[PDB]
Amino acid sequence: QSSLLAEFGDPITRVENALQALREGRGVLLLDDEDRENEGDIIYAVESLTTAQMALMIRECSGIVCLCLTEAQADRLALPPMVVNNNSANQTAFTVSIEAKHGVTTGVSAQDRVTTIKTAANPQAKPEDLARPGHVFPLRARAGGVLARRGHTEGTVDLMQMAGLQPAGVLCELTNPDGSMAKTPEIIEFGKLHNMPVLTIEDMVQYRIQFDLKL
Amino acid sequence: QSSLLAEFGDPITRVENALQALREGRGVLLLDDEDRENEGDIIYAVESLTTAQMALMIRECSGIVCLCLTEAQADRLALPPMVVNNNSANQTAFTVSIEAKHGVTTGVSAQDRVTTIKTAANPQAKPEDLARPGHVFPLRARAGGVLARRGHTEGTVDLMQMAGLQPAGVLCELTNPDGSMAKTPEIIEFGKLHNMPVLTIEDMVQYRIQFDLKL
Ligand SMILES: O=C[C@H](O)[C@H](O)[C@H](O)COP(=O)(O)O
Ligand SMILES: O=C[C@H](O)[C@H](O)[C@H](O)COP(=O)(O)O
Ligand SMILES: [Mn+2]
Ligand SMILES: [Mn+2]
Repeated sequence: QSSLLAEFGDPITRVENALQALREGRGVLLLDDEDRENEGDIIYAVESLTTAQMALMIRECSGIVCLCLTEAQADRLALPPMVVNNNSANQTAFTVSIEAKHGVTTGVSAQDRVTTIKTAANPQAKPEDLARPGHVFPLRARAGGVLARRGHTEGTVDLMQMAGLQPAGVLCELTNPDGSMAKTPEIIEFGKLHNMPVLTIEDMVQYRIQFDLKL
Repeated sequence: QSSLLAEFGDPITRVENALQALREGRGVLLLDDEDRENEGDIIYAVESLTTAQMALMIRECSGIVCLCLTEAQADRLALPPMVVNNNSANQTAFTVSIEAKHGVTTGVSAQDRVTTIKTAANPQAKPEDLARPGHVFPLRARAGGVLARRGHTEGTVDLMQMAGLQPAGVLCELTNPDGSMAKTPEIIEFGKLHNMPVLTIEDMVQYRIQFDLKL
């Protein structure tokens, strides 16, 4: 995999290019550990999220689009874990699903999802702004980010913080047309086609440690 | 809309053609009331569900694929509503999300979703067969079906019962490439292209009433 990602640059470059894409309002592709999910997620910053970016995720990914939030923001929204005794294989920190209370119809159109996501990520948001259940799936990122938990959830929020953006992002798993999940060759090819930088959680952990970067 | 669906036949024909497609292992497209969601869902029977059918749903629909279950089956799986005080606009009966405990990896590939759905729909299933949370979204159909509640959830289960199939089906909302939801002209066109019959919940209610059909 190492050599596959070489063309995107050394790990530090890979991280710096992803941060700059995010600052520019573009998306990135994040791979977790080969020994974990070995999946690539499209990641976008909520701040600059557009309907066309949401539509791309829905067309090209699993369609189960997740909103990665700080613990603080999730608590502000009064979003408890979806299940108390999470026995999923990674303990993915799904809250109950959400829908904007206002400004949406059925909730599932690209525009409606963006409306819900922006409503939820608003630092001035209140619980009553969101109906439950709905068609956006919030995830609670662990305090400490990828240095505490090597999930895409933490990678997403960490990327936003490292980039100086509002600490909220969306993710969704890149899927091949035939329904199988994209593996690294397909992710790199998709990244070239859509001018999206590629990086790994390992890249982020290396980077954060070496630049004594608490967030 | 009336006249749009004329080419698929009168309401009774529309229902009988959908039932026969399902018996053949093919999918159908179901529209709810114009005054409700005004959306079309791809519906497949769980009995004959294939990975390629799941992949089609993911590519062409919202990707939030739902497993419509009887109340009895949902209780057998120990699936409580995702939220106790559901304040979503239709009261969609989302349970907590599920993942097959065995035979899957990350859960989101077309194959993994089918594995989870078949595990859940198995009449001999037990709660321990499913991790929670996951990437399949079960819905509880109301007793009485579309004669008690005019949702796609009830339409799906009612279609399976009326067709003589195991009373479980999957649904997902047809989405246009640009992210907006398909409306009836696009649904009819998609149905022609994929040789899928189209019908409405109104068609089903008419049909059930006229053929004093309890299920
Ligand atoms: O629906 C979200 C899926 O669980 C993905 O695995 C998502 O990337 C978040 O999972 P994690 O933070 O554990 O990598
Ligand atoms: O995720 C599922 C969506 O809520 C759809 O609306 C689905 O078709 C089920 O909703 P209902 O039974 O209320 O039509
Ligand atoms: Mn992941
Ligand atoms: Mn519906």
